[PDB]
Amino acid sequence: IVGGYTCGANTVPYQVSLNSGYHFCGGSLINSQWVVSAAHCYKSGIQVRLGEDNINVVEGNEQFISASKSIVHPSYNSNTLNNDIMLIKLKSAASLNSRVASISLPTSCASAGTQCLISGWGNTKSSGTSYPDVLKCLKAPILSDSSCKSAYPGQITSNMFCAGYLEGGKDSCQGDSGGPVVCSGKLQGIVSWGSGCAQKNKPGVYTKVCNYVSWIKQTIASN
Ligand SMILES: [Ca+2]
Repeated sequence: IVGGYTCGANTVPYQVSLNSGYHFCGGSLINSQWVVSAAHCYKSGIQVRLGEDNINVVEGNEQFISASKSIVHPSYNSNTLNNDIMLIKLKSAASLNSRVASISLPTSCASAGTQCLISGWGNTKSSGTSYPDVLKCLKAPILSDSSCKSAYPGQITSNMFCAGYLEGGKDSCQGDSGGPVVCSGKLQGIVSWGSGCAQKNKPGVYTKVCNYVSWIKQTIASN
């Protein structure tokens, strides 16, 4: 997250870190057994880390649970990043508490202008490189589909939306991928892609979760 703020420990209780020896992507806890992330974050050997603030220090609220199964969306295209969503099942159920909590799925799509909270452990610089240990947060609005399409000609599908600031300076970034965009208490987006990070006229692009609720629910119900 570039241009954001330190969230505070366990203030984003649905945020998870995906770990394969090292943090590599975010995700969102949606029930005791299941995490939502980006399909481009797929790899084997995932350990889901819940209850994290500093990802390099054991602070006392963590739950580390190996994944048993990951399910990339049936129509994910890694070239275009269309349908950039996956589900990860935990080998054992998380113990839910005030610091480790699911986030609700939406019931309708969000609208341009809605404020959302974007979070992660990704790069905090737009030119350089600095990775934080504690979780970072950014409040940002959803942008109109027309401004999103104009910013990225030929690239924005109906399964994507833009959020952020056309002026630059405030965005998600590498290492935030897979993490949440939450608006009014609902998971509306997944950190997906962008041109660099925090660049003028290049807002962040996010997977449009509302399009996937049926698939998420039916997948959980039979897995
Ligand atoms: Ca920790």
